[PDB]
Amino acid sequence: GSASQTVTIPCHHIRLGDILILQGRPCQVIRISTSAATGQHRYLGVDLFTKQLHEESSFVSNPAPSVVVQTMLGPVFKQYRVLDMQDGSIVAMTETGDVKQNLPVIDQSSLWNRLQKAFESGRGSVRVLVVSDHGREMAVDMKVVHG
Amino acid sequence: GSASQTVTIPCHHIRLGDILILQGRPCQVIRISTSAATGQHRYLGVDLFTKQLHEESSFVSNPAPSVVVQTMLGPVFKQYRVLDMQDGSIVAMTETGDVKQNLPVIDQSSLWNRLQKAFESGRGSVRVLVVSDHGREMAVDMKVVHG
Repeated sequence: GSASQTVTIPCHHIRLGDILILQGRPCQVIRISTSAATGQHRYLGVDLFTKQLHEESSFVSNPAPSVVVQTMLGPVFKQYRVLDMQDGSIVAMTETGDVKQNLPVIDQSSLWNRLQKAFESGRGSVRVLVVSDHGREMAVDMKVVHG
Repeated sequence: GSASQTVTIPCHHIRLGDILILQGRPCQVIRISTSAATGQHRYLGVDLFTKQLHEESSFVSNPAPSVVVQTMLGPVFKQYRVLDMQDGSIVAMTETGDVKQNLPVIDQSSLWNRLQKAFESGRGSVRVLVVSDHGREMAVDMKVVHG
């Protein structure tokens, strides 16, 4: 794994708790403040893998006249099926049938417990949302597909 | 004025109060719910110009494998300078020097009052954020530029 795919988010749609790419790292935002000198917004986040703190200021662009936008980068989440769960890791499958045997689950907002209860009442409708960071994947949220 | 420029917003970055394009109309979101049959998110908003209610469901796309994204459209805000204020309308100027003599200000969260107090303590640093809808422009927020 080299880099990863990113989406561009306008700063007015970013709130505490969102997941941003802060200096190449997937992070959960815990502070938002504003530079008095430049007006850029400044984002303090926790690294999802290493749990270290990082900060990054926003990018200001002038695409059209009278159009000023500030943006940050967000990660593209992948969506895997859950084939099972064994001691803090899961067996997942991608949309093309590629099996991942020991995919880890982050410890955040008791995701393991919500995932387990959803798995035991509807295996086929549960999905994990997965973040990639330089070859390493981790499940960071869950989702139940209706059909 | 024909259409307008739009940005694409991921549904996980949309919260109550955001401004979305709901069925071609600039709207303030007041409900978010989820379709049980499809899993699309459903957005109920108030028309910023006519104050009528509109609803629209999200667009589900499958760009890459294991990548599912839901999006809505947001308006691109323009940024005008304030040359003055006279009875509920302002004289604004665009970044290229085009003057707009009777630009209206929306009545929302007492924007006129915050704008007036900022104008009388720093005319040159105040900006209005402007929404366009089929030729009609309106100021919907304010901003103070540091430099």
